[PDB]
Amino acid sequence: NLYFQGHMVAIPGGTFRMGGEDPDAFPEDGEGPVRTVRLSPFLIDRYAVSNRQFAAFVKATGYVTDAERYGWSFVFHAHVVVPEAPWWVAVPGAYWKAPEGPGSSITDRPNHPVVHVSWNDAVAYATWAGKRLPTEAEWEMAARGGLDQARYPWGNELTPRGRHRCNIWQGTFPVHDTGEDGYTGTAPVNAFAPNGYGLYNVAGNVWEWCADWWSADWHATESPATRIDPRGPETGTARVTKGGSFLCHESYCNRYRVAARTCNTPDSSAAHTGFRCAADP
Ligand SMILES: [Ca+2]
Ligand SMILES: [Ca+2]
Repeated sequence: NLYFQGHMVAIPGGTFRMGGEDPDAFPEDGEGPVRTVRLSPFLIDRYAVSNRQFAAFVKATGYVTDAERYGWSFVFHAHVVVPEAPWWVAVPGAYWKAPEGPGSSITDRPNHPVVHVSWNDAVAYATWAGKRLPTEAEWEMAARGGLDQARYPWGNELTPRGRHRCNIWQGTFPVHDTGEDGYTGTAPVNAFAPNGYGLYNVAGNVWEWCADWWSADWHATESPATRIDPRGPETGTARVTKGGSFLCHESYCNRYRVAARTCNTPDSSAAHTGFRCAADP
């Protein structure tokens, strides 16, 4: 049975339907096919890793993030470019402690998700914590919270009863975020309601690094490797991220549905991407 341990939830072994058939999904994202996947029991963080947690890691180890080694990271234009996504600016000195670059800080965001962390940085933290990154299937089973093929962690309605359940964009992207959900940037890792397994902000807030190499179609075939504790392709060039972010909106990406997925190279980082850890029982 489901139980809690520290700030993690112990998800029992089980079977669920992964993926989606949203009619507007981008073919290259490989959200389909919908497929039945059986997982062994695992533990997963109920919260994405926070600024204060990452700061404790850096204080204990002296870890220097990829964004600090490169000297820049990606910041959203409005908080002071990639041709296909011109709202993303490469900002020298943007990093986890200064998420909008020079002049910014995290003093007023101690319990927000840490951002500007690459996949390498996430793995470094997880390893120091005695943990690991979730597989994409573990992430999605946990984020679905026991519901079968719902659009979002809590069901099919984005705002049940008109109440916000996650931190995404409202308004007109990218020129005006109305902040109707309470936040025009990240929110605390423990904001909004939990899902059915106790996880917070699986949808929205920040994209979350997973263990798997990205593919659009490795998982399309039916086989034990793709359906029983699937770990993704053996190689790749980008790692999977899940969940969507405070910037996501139906008018451009529509990537805050639980089946959604994207990827980034493992040394890359951005103001809307963090991670949560997992562990084996
Ligand atoms: Ca928001
Ligand atoms: Ca998320």
